Amino acid sequence: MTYETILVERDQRVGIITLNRPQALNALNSQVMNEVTSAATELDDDPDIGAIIITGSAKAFAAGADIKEMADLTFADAFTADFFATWGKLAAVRTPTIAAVAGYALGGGCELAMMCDVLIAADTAKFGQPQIKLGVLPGMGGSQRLTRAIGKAKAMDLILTGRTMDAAEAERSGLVSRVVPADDLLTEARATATTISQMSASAARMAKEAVNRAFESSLSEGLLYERRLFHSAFATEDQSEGMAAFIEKRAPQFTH
Amino acid sequence: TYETILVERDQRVGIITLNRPQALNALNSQVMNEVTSAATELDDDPDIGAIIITGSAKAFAAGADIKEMADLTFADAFTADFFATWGKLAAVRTPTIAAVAGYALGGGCELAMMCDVLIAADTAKFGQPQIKLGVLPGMGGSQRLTRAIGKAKAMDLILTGRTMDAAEAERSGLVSRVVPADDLLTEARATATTISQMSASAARMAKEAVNRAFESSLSEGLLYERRLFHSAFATEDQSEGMAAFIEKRAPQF
Amino acid sequence: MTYETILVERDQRVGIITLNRPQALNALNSQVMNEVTSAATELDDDPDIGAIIITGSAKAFAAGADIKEMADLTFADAFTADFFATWGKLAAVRTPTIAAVAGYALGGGCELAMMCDVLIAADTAKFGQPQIKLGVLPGMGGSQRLTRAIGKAKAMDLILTGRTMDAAEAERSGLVSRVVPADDLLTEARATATTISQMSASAARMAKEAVNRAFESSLSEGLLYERRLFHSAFATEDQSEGMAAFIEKRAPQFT
Repeated sequence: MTYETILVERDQRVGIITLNRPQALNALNSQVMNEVTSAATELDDDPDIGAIIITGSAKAFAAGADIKEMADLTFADAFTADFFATWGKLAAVRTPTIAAVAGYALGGGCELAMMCDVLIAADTAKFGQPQIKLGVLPGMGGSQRLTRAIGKAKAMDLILTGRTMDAAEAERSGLVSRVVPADDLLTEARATATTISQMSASAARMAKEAVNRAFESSLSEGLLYERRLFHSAFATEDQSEGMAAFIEKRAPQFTH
Repeated sequence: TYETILVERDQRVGIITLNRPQALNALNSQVMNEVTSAATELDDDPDIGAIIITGSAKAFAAGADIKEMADLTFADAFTADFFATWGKLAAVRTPTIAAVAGYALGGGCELAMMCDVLIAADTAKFGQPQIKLGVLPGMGGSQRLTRAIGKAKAMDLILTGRTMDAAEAERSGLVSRVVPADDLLTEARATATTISQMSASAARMAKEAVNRAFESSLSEGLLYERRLFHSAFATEDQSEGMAAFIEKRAPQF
Repeated sequence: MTYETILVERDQRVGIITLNRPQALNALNSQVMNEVTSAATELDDDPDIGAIIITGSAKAFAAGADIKEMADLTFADAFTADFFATWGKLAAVRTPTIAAVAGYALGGGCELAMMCDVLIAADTAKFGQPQIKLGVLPGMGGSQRLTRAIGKAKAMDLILTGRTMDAAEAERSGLVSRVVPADDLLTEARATATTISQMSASAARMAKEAVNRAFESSLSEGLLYERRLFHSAFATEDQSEGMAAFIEKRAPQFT
């Protein structure tokens, strides 16, 4: 399809969604929400895609949101619209997703990055939750996902003060998978996406789903769910080919 | 008037300074009741938007009065629900800052973890040495420490009683920031001032949403936050904050 | 007893379980699972044991599993056996366990290490979750314990790419307790075990159980659990002696 705020690219088994509002420093709005989730969902249902990247510009992954949509928003309209709920569709994506974050990832932007499974950051990446300064708070999962990544003391710090966090701090805290030089961000993200998309598709979906369990229940239930999923893998051809390949000292030819 | 603490107000920030220097600010029952009383009074004061808790340069709080526990029987502890009063600190709705220098050991460390924001001096030494006394943490240590720095390190700290310096606390998830010892009180006031200057309802909601991350599934935490966020739009502070932003000025809440 | 795939030694109040499959880099398999859990269980019930070390060789804590064993498994075989469930027995051990990890700890090996309470890593340690490459996923708690230790973005990365993590990253990410020089792994692990085993046995077991609570319920419930366990500690002679010793400024003499 054609979109207005994003560009969508397919190369091999990798899909890439590039936020495209340069005049706004890739600020999120309701239209961006709708377009990204439509794109991501459409990519998720494509058998020829095994990984999805979401990225912005070198200057901004996403520097926040259009204040106009929130400025004269009333509680009635927010409640009626369930304002931001549509973002949940990105989390419902079963194929692995990778946020490639360069420069500014602030408010909504940082929240969008955290929605992704894998987070590769440029060395220029700046994260933060400055929503408090506008007299509000995170509304796209920030108080949940940030706190679960970096712990209470830092989560409370960023959310109550709005201070920024650079890439190196993001990396030692739990917020990002790894950090790479800014000129190599897109190349690294593609390489990570490539590797992931060459794994067995069900095994990757299963592995991602199992990790996601770790934030939804007791440890004891997470362990049970994982083990059962693990057992199910043995009904898949790819488990059989994967192990055979290992033993026979050769490359696995996955069928998906 | 208090015996074991000093309480001070300035603008919209309140400071509770632990005041038992002859005993390294070691916690006891009086300290528990006074700190929690002062914090609760500050929480109900609408002229207060942030609360600092700190000790001295040498020790935030080093352990506790052991004679208060030595001869306790199970029946005594159960009847008294020993340490339950500390729960009043976590119920404080206004943001709290632990400004930790020097020794934060046992209860001292647990008191620091109860606060929302933790600013440590470079001299801060954290530890859970309760095991050495033949008991364990009883003020949230096994729960808050583990959730901050992970199982491997919490197990290490709680079972060997080894201490952890400010740098390790910072890379592990225990403190928000580390600052030079001479700047601790200054920096915490700066952080407190900043928080106290935000919308009171907005910061209470933010804090409360963050606390949810430890009480339920992510699924439920996400829904709660989104509902809280929705409700913020029924506040006048929200209209002010966004209007102040457009006009590139400071909000007048 | 005597074992085929492991070695067991006892000194003072510390027990050591050494993985012993050098021909296969200590790769896990059903026998290792059964023997390791049997040994741990026996050490757990020995009153004269206060700490338990699990370790491998300097080249590998445990590099992967016998893929040969899982290769021809159908879903039915895995379902019937409840494949890997027996590992649960290790975490049911009440005495503190310490994983001393040198070299390779990949897949099941990394999962094994994470099951332990304390993890001492040699600077040569290499952690990974490469299960995905075989067209499966972590089956021994990897997706669960790794995620809880290092956070979502890093666990996703490891589990979805199979990349390795060195001891230094592991230490700053939350995965390990401490990193020491390779030549001193065993020495330092035994010092840590000696310290833990010299604590009150009951107090150590309680603190360990309290800590485990932090992954099984909400924070409010974990708080109440720990306070009540704390209350009951006052019914132990060790509480009474340990506090008396501290107050009397003398060394404690436990039971």
